[PDB]
Amino acid sequence: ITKVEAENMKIGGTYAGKISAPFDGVALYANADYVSYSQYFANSTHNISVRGASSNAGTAKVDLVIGGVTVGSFNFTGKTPTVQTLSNITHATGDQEIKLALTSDDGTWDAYVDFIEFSL
Ligand SMILES: [Ca+2]
Ligand SMILES: [Mg+2]
Repeated sequence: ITKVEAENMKIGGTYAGKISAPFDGVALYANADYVSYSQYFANSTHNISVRGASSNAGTAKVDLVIGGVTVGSFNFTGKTPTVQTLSNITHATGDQEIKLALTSDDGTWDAYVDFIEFSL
């Protein structure tokens, strides 16, 4: 299992920044916010989990982008952190950018991101 902490990734956008609550991680608030890093892959398919939370009782949605492809979105509804999963995602091998960003600007609340975990 490969786990990467959001707070150790590149943080970009107008608003995004490291957080300590509701965990050590990064918050994403508006469309151009992101976290990213480069991951080497030997295999073309993984299960991907992210621990995250919403800023509010309602929904925050986070796109997962691998090598520029939006492969799916994690739904974090409510203030309590959960682990959300995208299973059996195929992608390119070798060095690939991994990026997390809000799915919308106005459609959803803000996302808190703790870590990402890849597994086979
Ligand atoms: Ca973390
Ligand atoms: Mg927002």
